[PDB]
Amino acid sequence: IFDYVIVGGGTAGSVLANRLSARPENRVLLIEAGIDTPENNIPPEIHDGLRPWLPRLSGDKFFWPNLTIHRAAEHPGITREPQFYEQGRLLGGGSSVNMVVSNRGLPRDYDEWQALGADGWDWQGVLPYFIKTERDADYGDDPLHGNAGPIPIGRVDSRHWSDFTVAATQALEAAGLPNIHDQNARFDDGYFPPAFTLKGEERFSAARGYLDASVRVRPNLSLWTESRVLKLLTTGNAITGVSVLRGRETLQVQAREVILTAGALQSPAILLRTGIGPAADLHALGIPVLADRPGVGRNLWEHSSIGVVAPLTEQARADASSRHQLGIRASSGVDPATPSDLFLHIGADPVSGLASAVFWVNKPSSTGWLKLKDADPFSYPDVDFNLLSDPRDLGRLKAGLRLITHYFAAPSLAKYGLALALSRFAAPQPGGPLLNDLLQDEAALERYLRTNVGGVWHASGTARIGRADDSQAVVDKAGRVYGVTGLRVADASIMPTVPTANTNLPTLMLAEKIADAILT
Ligand SMILES: Cc1cc2nc3c(=O)[nH]c(=O)nc-3n(C[C@H](O)[C@H](O)[C@H](O)COP(=O)(O)OP(=O)(O)OC[C@H]3O[C@@H](n4cnc5c(N)ncnc54)[C@H](O)[C@@H]3O)c2cc1C
Repeated sequence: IFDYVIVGGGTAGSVLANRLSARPENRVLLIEAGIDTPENNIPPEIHDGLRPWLPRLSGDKFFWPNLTIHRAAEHPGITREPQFYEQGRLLGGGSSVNMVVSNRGLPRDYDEWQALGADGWDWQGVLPYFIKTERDADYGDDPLHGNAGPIPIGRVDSRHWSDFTVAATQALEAAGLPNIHDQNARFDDGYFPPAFTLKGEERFSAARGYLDASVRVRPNLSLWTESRVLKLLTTGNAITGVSVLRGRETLQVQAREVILTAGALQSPAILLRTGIGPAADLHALGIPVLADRPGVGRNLWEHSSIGVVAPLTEQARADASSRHQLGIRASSGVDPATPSDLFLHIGADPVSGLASAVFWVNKPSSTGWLKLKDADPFSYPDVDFNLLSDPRDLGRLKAGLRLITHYFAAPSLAKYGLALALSRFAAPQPGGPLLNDLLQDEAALERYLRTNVGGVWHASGTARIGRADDSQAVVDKAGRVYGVTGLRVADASIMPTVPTANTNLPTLMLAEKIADAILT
């Protein structure tokens, strides 16, 4: 009988398995559905940190196969297609297959968490957990940084920037933007070398960080790889264990405490199947109701993304002569409440022959939801990110595009004479209209955006921390699921809102914090 069964050996699951098992009396099982990634035998596609997009070139190999989602809000005169949503399926989860960038967001993100009912999750309260996770190679001795944590964070030196990146930076300075240097302790608009997590040229997932060999030899830690949890075992309103599929064999495992860390799309599907969710939905699926919690699978957040590409002209290609070089935090101007609501990257890829300015709404207004299609443990949920449902997000994307127009008009970048066209975010390519033309035609620009808006794999919020009297809350400040015993959620599902950040570093932090709450 395990004290803790942790379901999902991803970003959050890895931290929890490590921190909980640090006390020897704690018998802890970490169950991960995908392949193990032993530090001495990491798949070479995974292991290459300089080319972190490589896993997404192995098709399904490292993801949840055929996990499809709806992206944009349904809207008259557009037929939406389902879209494959990458989610890691292996030890380290998203941290094993992501683009290696590691940023925290803005104080205001977390102060809003507390304001929305997550007591002690304000900036003051999360910051120790950001410090504890990291070893910042550049600023680690400075006050808002850690120097001892398991996860390294570093940035390229600005002096190593390509002539192309420099030119972009001169363009941004011309618009009045500073180099803020450290996006993780400086929180106003400007540009910077992005903080990323690598070890030399190698990926450094949370499995490398939290589940190294010494941790693995702990007699009180069990690690089940290629093992899929199918159902939560209950008695009364108490979670009591898990049924797990290994080979063809299903096992029951008893547990004092189940902690779900199965990712923001699969953690709430597991709750819903257990009978924890909106009652009428569950009734509709013949699922007996443990707890009527209507926030389970609501409040699904993401960042809403788009691309601009241009063929590289000779000057630009010469100047563009792998690591994350440049990031831009900017304000759309669409809502006073949401400075720094846009993130942008400007760079060039001589390989595809494209210069790119890709960007997303980092502080969005739109949210969607996910539900079960049926009771089958094998089904994915029905997911609808509902992007651009709130018109402010459409406003933000248009603002971003104008900013790009403005920056590329600056002498430093206009000299290249790039003809910029719209593109999908995730695999940027030709085929979209010219930027200058679309910005001249508003309805056509609205239709394009609604049609081609993407995500940035920052799914979150589906089992939100909320106040103990909030009918729409799912978990309390320590991740305990309201209405049942024996169950916690401790992944990106619990974020009351997505931060102004890529979600990995915030997921590490929240797992450290939740581990602390448990150990305290
Ligand atoms: C392609 C991609 C690129 C990204 N780029 C970045 C980036 O550059 N920077 C950044 O900060 N964030 C980025 N993200 C997001 C970030 O990596 C995720 O938000 C983060 O990994 C979420 O962590 P988690 O623990 O919630 O989920 P995950 O790390 O996804 O972990 C969930 C784990 O649960 C396992 N699991 C699921 N269901 C079951 C089950 N029934 N049984 C057993 N195991 C199960 C999965 O196999 C997985 O290992 C990216 C994500 C993707 C997909």
